[PDB]
Formats: sequence, C-alpha cells, structure tokens
Amino acid sequence: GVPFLTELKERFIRWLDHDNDGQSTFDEVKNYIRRFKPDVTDQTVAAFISRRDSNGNGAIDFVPEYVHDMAAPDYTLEGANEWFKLQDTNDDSFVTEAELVKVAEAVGMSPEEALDTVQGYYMSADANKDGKLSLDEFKTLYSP
Ligand SMILES: [Sr+2]
Ligand SMILES: [Sr+2]
Ligand SMILES: [Sr+2]
Ligand SMILES: [Sr+2]
Ligand SMILES: [Sr+2]
Ligand SMILES: [Sr+2]
Ligand SMILES: [Sr+2]
Ligand SMILES: [Sr+2]
Repeated sequence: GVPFLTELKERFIRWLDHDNDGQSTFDEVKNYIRRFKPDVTDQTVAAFISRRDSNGNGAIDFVPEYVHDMAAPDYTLEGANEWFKLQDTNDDSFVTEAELVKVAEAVGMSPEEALDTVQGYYMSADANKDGKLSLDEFKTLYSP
C-alpha cells in the first residue's frame, strides 16, 4: 500500500537523520545499525548506503532516495538478505530466536513484545524447528 509521507519523514528523523538536514551520512547510518548490531563493520554500513544512494553522494537523501524506496515497498531476496545479515549478530548465516529478540528489544520493543513477535510470527518460518532461521526460511516472512 501507499505510506503516509509525514510518517516516513518522522521515521527518517528518528532513525537516520536526527538533525533533519535531509541526509543520513555515514556516522548517522552507523549509529542507527549499532542500536541492534553494535559491532557492525564500516563496510556493512557503506553497502547499506550504496543500495539506496542513486545520486552517488555517499549519503541516503530523504528525497528522492528514502521516499522512492519506501513509497513502493516490494520484496527482493537481496533486500531481505540485507536485514537477515544485520540480524545475524555473529555472522554464522542463521538468525536465532535469541538474536531476533535482542534486535527487537534494541529497536524499542519491551521484553514480552519482543518474545511474542519472535516466538509467534518469526518462528512460524522455522520449518525444521531448530530454533533459528536460514535465509530461505526468513525470506518467507515477507509473504504471509
Ligand atoms: Sr537539534
Ligand atoms: Sr544528517
Ligand atoms: Sr557487520
Ligand atoms: Sr544519495
Ligand atoms: Sr547468528
Ligand atoms: Sr510458536
Ligand atoms: Sr530452521
Ligand atoms: Sr508466502
């Protein structure tokens, strides 16, 4: 569906551009990802910016880039993999229940809200019940 542009802006400010200058520069994207992957590498942060940076100015611009990306959200494996990798705190190519719960708490959920999100919705994709998601399990969460 179509997002509320005013909410997109409030989200962009609160997550990526605290100063509302219209750009999310390196240290801003890093402070964003560090909330939930505290030992995120500088190169991960750079690749996140590059997928969004259509004008090549090394920054995520609210306009046109954030609005373009968010106005028409769509599924791709590459896009799903980016969030998978950011939740894979130990980079072992699985997201465990505990990693997903810690990320949920880090982005502002209470302990019980985080547990109920992960143990309900996320683990519904755990086809072999081993307590963790592969990329192939995780990607199914985009098409309930
Ligand atoms: Sr200020
Ligand atoms: Sr900024
Ligand atoms: Sr990283
Ligand atoms: Sr840009
Ligand atoms: Sr992991
Ligand atoms: Sr369950
Ligand atoms: Sr599994
Ligand atoms: Sr589906």
